[PDB]
Amino acid sequence: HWGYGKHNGPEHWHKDFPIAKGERQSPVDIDTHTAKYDPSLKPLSVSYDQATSLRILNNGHAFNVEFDDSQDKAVLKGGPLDGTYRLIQFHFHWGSLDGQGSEHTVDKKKYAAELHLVHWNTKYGDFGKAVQQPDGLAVLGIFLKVGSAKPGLQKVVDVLDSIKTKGKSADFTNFDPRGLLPESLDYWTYPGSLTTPPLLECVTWIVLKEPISVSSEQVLKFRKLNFNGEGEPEELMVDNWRPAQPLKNRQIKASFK
Ligand SMILES: NS(=O)(=O)[C@@H]1O[C@H](CO)[C@H](O)[C@H](O)[C@H]1O
Ligand SMILES: [Zn+2]
Repeated sequence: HWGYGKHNGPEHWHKDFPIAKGERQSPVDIDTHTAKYDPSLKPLSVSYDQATSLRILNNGHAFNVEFDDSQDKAVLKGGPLDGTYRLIQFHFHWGSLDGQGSEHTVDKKKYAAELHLVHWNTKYGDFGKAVQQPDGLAVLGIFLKVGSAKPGLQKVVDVLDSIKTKGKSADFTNFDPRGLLPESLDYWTYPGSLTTPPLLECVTWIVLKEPISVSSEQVLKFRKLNFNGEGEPEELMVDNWRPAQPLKNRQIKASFK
């Protein structure tokens, strides 16, 4: 099926998912000199105090840390968002080298990796219904650069050995996502889509200006994961990022000057 290889990568997705060449695809390059400061934007509210993590799974494309989204425990509000969005999972996109890995770029600059915290609009009842709506999801994107270690990320790094291959999952309770956030919540925002098939155009992207730092050792452990399932030939899980797409008829707004 779809993947990130030469024969099933991003360049091939449009054949099975024509929306890949749609009007509001992601990711995009954020040209800081074209983004418009919007003083009308409300303060961004990240309420992850009651976040309830459940499990970590290797899905063959990346690994997802899933949360219990049966109640308004961990939510995202404010900013360009109207209503309440519940956190359902987070995952990363990374490269084979430190100079690549992020999906969004800033003035064409690529970061080593990108964290995506996925939330769905509660007004729609469930995730499945939400992805069918133009304002169904809100994804918080955080860039990762190689430098000092990120304490809040080490817990995730410590369990990767237990989910090396596709299909593997491990218990991952009591994890605090607040430990993955940078100091500043300044951001850019624009209407976009999921960056992996089905590429649905249901996402309000909120990309933070300030990247978080992770150690070389931490990123290396991400690169030890496998795209393949147990027993199959090894294919290192690296470069699971989609390149920037045309901005077309869209404007990127900034929460800061
Ligand atoms: N990369 S992405 O747009 O957040 C994409 O979203 C999908 C729907 O939530 C799934 O979570 C994919 O795992 C994720 O990569
Ligand atoms: Zn993602």
